[PDB]
Amino acid sequence: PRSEEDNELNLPNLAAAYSSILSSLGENPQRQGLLKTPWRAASAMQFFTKGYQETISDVLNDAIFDEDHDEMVIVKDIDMFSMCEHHLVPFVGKVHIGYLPNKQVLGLSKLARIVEIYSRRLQVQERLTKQIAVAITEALRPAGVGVVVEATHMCMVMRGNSKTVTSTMLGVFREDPKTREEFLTLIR
Amino acid sequence: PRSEEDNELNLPNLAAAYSSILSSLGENPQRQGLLKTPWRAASAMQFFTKGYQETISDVLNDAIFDEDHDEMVIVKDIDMFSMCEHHLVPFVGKVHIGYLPNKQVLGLSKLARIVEIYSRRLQVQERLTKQIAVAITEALRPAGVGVVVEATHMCMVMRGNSKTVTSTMLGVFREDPKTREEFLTLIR
Amino acid sequence: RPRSEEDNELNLPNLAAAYSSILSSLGENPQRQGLLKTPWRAASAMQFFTKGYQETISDVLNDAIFDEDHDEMVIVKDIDMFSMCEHHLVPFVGKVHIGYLPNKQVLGLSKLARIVEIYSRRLQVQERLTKQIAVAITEALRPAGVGVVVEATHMCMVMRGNSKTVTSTMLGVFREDPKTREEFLTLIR
Amino acid sequence: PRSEEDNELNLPNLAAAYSSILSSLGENPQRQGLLKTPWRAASAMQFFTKGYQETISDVLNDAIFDEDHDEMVIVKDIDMFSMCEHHLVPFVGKVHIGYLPNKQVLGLSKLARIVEIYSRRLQVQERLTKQIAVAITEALRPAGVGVVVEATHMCMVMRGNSKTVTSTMLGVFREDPKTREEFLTLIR
Amino acid sequence: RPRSEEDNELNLPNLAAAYSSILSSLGENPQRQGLLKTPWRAASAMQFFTKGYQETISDVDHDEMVIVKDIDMFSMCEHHLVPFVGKVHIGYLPNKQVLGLSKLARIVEIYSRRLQVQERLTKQIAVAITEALRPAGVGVVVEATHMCMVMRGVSKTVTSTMLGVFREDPKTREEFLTLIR
Amino acid sequence: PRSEEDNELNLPNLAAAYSSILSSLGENPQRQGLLKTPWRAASAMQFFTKGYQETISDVLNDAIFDEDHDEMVIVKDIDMFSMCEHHLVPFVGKVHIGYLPNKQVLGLSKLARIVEIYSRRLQVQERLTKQIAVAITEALRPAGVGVVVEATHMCMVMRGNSKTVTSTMLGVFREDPKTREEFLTLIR
Amino acid sequence: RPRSEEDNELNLPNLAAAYSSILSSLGENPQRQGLLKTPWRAASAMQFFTKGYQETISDVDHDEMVIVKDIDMFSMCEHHLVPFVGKVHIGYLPNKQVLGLSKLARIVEIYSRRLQVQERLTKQIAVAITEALRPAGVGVVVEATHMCMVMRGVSKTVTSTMLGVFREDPKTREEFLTLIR
Amino acid sequence: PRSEEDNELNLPNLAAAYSSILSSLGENPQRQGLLKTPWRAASAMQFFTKGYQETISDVLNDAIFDEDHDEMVIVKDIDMFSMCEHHLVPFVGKVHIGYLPNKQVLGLSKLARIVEIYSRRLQVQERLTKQIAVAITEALRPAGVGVVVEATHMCMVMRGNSKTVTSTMLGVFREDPKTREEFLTLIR
Amino acid sequence: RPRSEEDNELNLPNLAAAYSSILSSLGENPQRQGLLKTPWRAASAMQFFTKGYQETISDVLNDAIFDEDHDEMVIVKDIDMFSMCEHHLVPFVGKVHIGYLPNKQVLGLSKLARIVEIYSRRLQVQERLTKQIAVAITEALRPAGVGVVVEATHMCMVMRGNSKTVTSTMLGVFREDPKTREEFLTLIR
Amino acid sequence: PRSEEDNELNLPNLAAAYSSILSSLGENPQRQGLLKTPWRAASAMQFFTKGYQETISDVLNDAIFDEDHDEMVIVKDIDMFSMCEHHLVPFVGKVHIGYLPNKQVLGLSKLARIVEIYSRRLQVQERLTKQIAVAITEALRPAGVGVVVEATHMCMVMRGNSKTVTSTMLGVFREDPKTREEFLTLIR
Ligand SMILES: [Zn+2]
Ligand SMILES: [Zn+2]
Ligand SMILES: [Zn+2]
Ligand SMILES: [Zn+2]
Ligand SMILES: [Zn+2]
Ligand SMILES: [Zn+2]
Ligand SMILES: [Zn+2]
Ligand SMILES: [Zn+2]
Ligand SMILES: [Zn+2]
Ligand SMILES: [Zn+2]
Repeated sequence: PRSEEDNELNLPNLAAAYSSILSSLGENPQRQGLLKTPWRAASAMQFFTKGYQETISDVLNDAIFDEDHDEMVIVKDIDMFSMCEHHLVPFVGKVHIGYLPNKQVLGLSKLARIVEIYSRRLQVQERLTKQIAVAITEALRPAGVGVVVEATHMCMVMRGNSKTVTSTMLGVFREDPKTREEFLTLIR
Repeated sequence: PRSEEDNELNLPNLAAAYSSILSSLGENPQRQGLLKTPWRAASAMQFFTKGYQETISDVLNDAIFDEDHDEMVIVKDIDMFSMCEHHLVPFVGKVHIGYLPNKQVLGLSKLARIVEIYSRRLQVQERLTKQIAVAITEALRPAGVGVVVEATHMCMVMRGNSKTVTSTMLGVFREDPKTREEFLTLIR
Repeated sequence: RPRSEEDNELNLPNLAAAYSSILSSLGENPQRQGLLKTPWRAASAMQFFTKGYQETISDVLNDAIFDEDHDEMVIVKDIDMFSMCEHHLVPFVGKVHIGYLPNKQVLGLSKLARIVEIYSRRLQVQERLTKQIAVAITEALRPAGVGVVVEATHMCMVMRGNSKTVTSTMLGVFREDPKTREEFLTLIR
Repeated sequence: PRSEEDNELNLPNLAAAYSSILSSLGENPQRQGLLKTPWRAASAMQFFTKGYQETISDVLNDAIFDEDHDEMVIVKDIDMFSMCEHHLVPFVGKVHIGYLPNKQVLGLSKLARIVEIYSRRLQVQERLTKQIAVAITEALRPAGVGVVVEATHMCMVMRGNSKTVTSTMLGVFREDPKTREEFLTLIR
Repeated sequence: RPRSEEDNELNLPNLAAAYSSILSSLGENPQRQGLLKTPWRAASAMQFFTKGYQETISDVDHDEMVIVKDIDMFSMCEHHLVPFVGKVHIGYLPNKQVLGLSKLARIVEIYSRRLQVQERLTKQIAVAITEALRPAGVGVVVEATHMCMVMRGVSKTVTSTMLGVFREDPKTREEFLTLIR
Repeated sequence: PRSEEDNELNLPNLAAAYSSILSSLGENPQRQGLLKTPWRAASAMQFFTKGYQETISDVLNDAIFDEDHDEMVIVKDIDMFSMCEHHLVPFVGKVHIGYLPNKQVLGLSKLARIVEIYSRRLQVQERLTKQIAVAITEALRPAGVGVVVEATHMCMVMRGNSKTVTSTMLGVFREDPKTREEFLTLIR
Repeated sequence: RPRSEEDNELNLPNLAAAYSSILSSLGENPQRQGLLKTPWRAASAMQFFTKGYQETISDVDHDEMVIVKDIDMFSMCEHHLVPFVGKVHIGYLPNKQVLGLSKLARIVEIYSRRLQVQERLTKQIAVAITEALRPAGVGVVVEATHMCMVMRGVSKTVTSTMLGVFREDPKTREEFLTLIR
Repeated sequence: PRSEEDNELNLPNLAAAYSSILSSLGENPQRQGLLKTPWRAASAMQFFTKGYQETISDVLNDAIFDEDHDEMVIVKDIDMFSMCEHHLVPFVGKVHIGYLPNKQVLGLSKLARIVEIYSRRLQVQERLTKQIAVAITEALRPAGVGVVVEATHMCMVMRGNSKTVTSTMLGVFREDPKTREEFLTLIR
Repeated sequence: RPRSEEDNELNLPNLAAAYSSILSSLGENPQRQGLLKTPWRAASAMQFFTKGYQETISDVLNDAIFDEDHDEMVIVKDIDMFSMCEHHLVPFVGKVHIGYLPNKQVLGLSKLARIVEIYSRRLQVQERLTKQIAVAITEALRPAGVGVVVEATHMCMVMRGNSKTVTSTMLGVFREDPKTREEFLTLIR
Repeated sequence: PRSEEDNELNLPNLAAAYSSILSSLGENPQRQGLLKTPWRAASAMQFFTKGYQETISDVLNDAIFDEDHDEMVIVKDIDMFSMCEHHLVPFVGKVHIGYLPNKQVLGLSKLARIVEIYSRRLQVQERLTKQIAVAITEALRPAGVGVVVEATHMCMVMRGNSKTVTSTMLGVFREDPKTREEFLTLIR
């Protein structure tokens, strides 16, 4: 994964590229709000991709056991902020996670941490959705997991708004349609 | 102003800077969705700053005369999409324009064209608001003009949403408070 | 003279002929199933959208009911309005909010709606339609004041990529007394 | 397809017909507001039918490939503006697209260009709905596609608002009712 | 004298006879199942809609503004005999005399259940409260949907009567109009 | 059907009956506000029952189109204004029509004319709902048709508000419950 | 036999006497201005809230599902004598017999204006409709806010009675529950 | 004030009166649902009037803070549940309190206890509003205080819904209209 | 044994002592005006937030009203719930939706609310609070089935940067019959 | 200010006190769910009061300069999460900031950092409101500043929701009532 040493070393390279963009756009990088912009844009881009620094394995250290709880757990409206890999323009929305545990439940804070690791990268919504559902499956080994991501893509909102919904259903969520209906009803 | 010849000439320079950013972020620019990204991001950035190509003077050729109309004209909820100059991150919202004419009214399409010229640039919301109000004042010479811009800045929404409202009041809109009250009530 | 049904009957084939020419000039086949009756359908639709030319404001004015001892503000809000943009021939639809302070003369609700219909069903500019409604009421009732607010969505710019246009005409006490104007704008919300 | 040479050549024909329409309606085409109307209404009509200039095959040449993703992708609330072919009066609304890919996904911007090519023509809502569904099927070869179009027809809004809903279901969207239920729930 | 139950009994066959004539004049068959009891049902409905004629208003340091908003109102248009329904918002500044909430609602019912003009219904309620309490001021706002124009293709008519301090002090009027929202 | 000759001949009869009603209610028909009421009420009642003048048979010509579409078409929120046949008091609301065509479609304006023909009469909501559904079935011969009418009855709103919903399901709408579920979901 | 106006006249002083005792037992002064007429006013209000006892239900190819939703309901909790207000949604599939809208509302009024349990009020209305029309099925849904627990710090209690085809056919029940939304 | 000893002693008296009410209404007090009702109603009525047990004077200690703030403090949407003194029927709603302090502030919990003391009694909304405003004035000696109570009276909602708004303005709230406007705007 | 008022009186100074230590460990001055009574105020607030320990589910169960001939679903939705996160000692507030199909035994509305209060006023995990409410109702009424849905906002993650947590326990016919479960989830909306 | 060395040193003290609180409340600190709670509640409390670690002077070193802009800037709906200093229970809401600059504007991210430094401390809403207003005044030296804070206090939400509104007006916001009216209208 990416490190703080890498970030320190690559910051002047990113600032050099951002200053070249300011020049190529027909702007004077030696003006009022454009003086510190090569560095500010570089630091913003490093923050938007800080998920590369994290590994899902080290975060996973919280699979708390449940006593006789064979019931569906849902965490809806988790704020998600990601970067489109095709155009390098943000896409912002919400993630709705649902699962049927098998003696192990994940902490609420840790569920939102999985969303953060994957969303803070150059992404495609379809991949971010599957990554979140696969991490949960591998962390808890549940009966099933359902992930629904609804986001507004700026790369087409700035072009002339429409929401993109992607859903990954695994285990009992994809096989039992009565379980899937319950999940989709409860996330409303 | 910027030209299509300039855009053709600077596109490979922008693509060279975007590919360097992909490399500096810890990504392989020779992969699936990252192959055409240096060019796609460069073309998106040229589109987001296409207002530099336009001049407010050539657009201004539509000051249609009015017969005995000394009444307030408002065009509210004009979609506005701009780029923050400090971080190079979008900021998206609406512009509400209002004016009291002096024998000359501007076409609705031309009012939204003023918003487009100024918004499609590296901006500060405060400047974009004043630029829109000054262009209208210089185009129509009215009794007064009021511009209210409400936008969501991604450079702070991606950091953890809050709307930023900036308002420029000129002429009778800044002097007569009864006129200003009417405008702010009608834009709701 | 206003437009008549005899004029409409006589000009319908001329409008259909022009619409058939438009279909061809746009690169369409006017002989295809869906376009066969279109020159006539578009012509009849355009005649309906401009039927306000057939009406006269003076002849609609016939019953100004004498509700004397009424020195209080009357408002008719959310009157549906459908008009045609005179610059591009594209619709613009919205609502008209009318308000007035009578001078021992009130106008019937149906007659206020007929004023909106006469002026809106024409090739218009929102600013003119607003003033025309306001002036018609002033001339019909001779009130203390009248306020007209028109909020409409112009398709000629919504089809180009979405913004309400608000125009307001204040006459008499509505124009002069700001406390009267504040009451009107609050009540139309 | 229609070209810019065709548009330049047919503009005076359209302006001549529009001038005739102003006269046939009982208007004075020499009055201030109507002077440039034959040309303005001609250029507006050319813009409303600019989809004739575009070809679907040339636009559909950029389909992204994603493996192990047999999950439903939805793009809802896509703004749509079309022309009624029976009366030449607009009909505006939203398009909701949904599909189950077969190792091939379409870019969000390209989905919006399919809606634009077909909607910017003299249409019937039923045809526009099928055209979009077919364009997606041809571009991706997916398991199934669903298109729902909700529009307000100015023909029966200017006559005294009622929404018209048309839906085209293809492949697994048509056959599996559990897939169709999920799509219709998610577009709400 | 106000209308009585003796008059309602005596005039019911007259109203039923007129409604029988209306069904025929409209091109309907008054002998069909759904129209058989209609001359009597319409007559009794019209008597109920105008039952306010039977009633008489004469029968029906804590000085702070009192407001009773969203009082349901159902009246009949006197020009076309078509209903108009809405809400009444009443406000007043007392002078050591307040009115019961049920009695304020009875004033609205007495005047609304008659052949009306919205402007008159608004003034009649404001005058009744002024005469009952002798307050510093009273404000009445009526917002109604007239079916005689909604059935013709079109939403709300607002009429307001301001008396006393409500009419004179604009700061009092602003407070009232803000609070009824 | 009723004619304009009949309306001219019966207007004084209706005015005579309305004048008698004013007297029977204890009003003075000579007062300013009631003088023209016998004629105004008579003309209003003739307008509310103008559907008697129209014939359903004279509406099918130059209305039925040919689609080649087996997909569901819905026209929701059609404003409906009718008169209660029991008390002669209005009942106003919305009609939602849906159908699965069989190589025959119906123009949107003609669907609205079916609602107007039947609603502008002395009605019972149950009958108005069935009459619309039968008219569409006879005009198009479709796979199925569904009609839902939701109206507020003034004859009980004036007595102390409550919406009445009546639904007629024919063909595949009546038999296939999965089709009926889709229709009822889409009209929301 | 049902309650009569003779019983309302005879029992009013008994109820007023009991309400006089309640004011004193609560620690109030029944002679203060606001409480003077309260023993009689509370007694008459309680008689009105239970006026359904006076009424008797026995007195009060177009076979498609008919629904009357959002019928206003105002009842009294029989456990604590505290009101509970809400809405009744009625639905039925007729068998060549339909009921007038006003008569459906009168069924709700007869049973709601009594000392009730929501579960019973729901079943009584469903049974009355079944006995009046003999339909294919009937569905009654009552959603009410109980003041006896809202005044204690807490929003809606939903009770549903499904009879005939509404109980048996789940596709019919789904349609009804969808349409009442 | 009323005590727990008084409540214990008067509970059988209230139960006796409630049993008499059940009989006077034509009910059988021996039926299952009514058996414990004389005691349940008695305990409910004692709870609804528990404000008699409290004293306003015993609430000011360990409650008044010292701020050095001359800015307006507002506590809106305080749930209020009271009993009509004319009919013994509840009236429920919200209290909105506002004040301009004079070097003396009041704890949020103690403001809510003032509302509870006065509301839990046989009341008239006008009195409850003034009693709260006077209690705050006497506790803090502020520049001004404003109390707005909006409640639904069941004694008229059960008769056929309508909100009653009462407002008491004291000090600068009564005198300065610009202060009163700010308060009424902020409580919305 | 459950917690008592004698226990609360005895442990209040111990809780106040611990809270005073927390103020110091956080870098605050416990002698400043606003913090003087805080060790006692926080201690009393924490005792109130955990007052459910003082209650017993068996003793609250005393009136299972015999509403026989009721083979229909009873729902009590939007019951306000306020609880304490056992992991971080931070509140989590929301609503509880309860539903059940009785077997000639119904529970009073007030008693259903008392079950929610007993379990919620403790150091909890939403999953446990949901199952505890469900099991208490099953044991009190022996019904055909019971459904409990709890939707709450956890401050321990809203204060960290905003998401509702929904937990549902389905027992008996609610768990087995999917048509019953669909009806319950539709009616709680 | 507080440091990371202080946090490391005081964590076992806080954990020891939290372990004592679990015992004093009648809980078994050895049960699964409570085992790591002394440390988790200690770290949560340290996060809720991390504003003590920050200094306002070090953050306020980046104020942008804009000339000829004497127009009002507003940042509304800034999420705020604070701790009640009387009971140590959270209070969450929104901050609405407004100001009239004097050739000096503050970055949107820096306005949000002022809210964070002061809100992440044991507070009283009245103080937090004044602190933010003062921090802006000191950083920009503007014509005037307005701060409105709306929060829900868990002290009186867990006890039986009412919002608390506090407003601090400085400079022209305090003196000119027409400026104050505009600000309060725009934050709605
Ligand atoms: Zn993109
Ligand atoms: Zn920025
Ligand atoms: Zn135009
Ligand atoms: Zn058409
Ligand atoms: Zn009328
Ligand atoms: Zn009727
Ligand atoms: Zn009760
Ligand atoms: Zn009362
Ligand atoms: Zn936690
Ligand atoms: Zn507190």
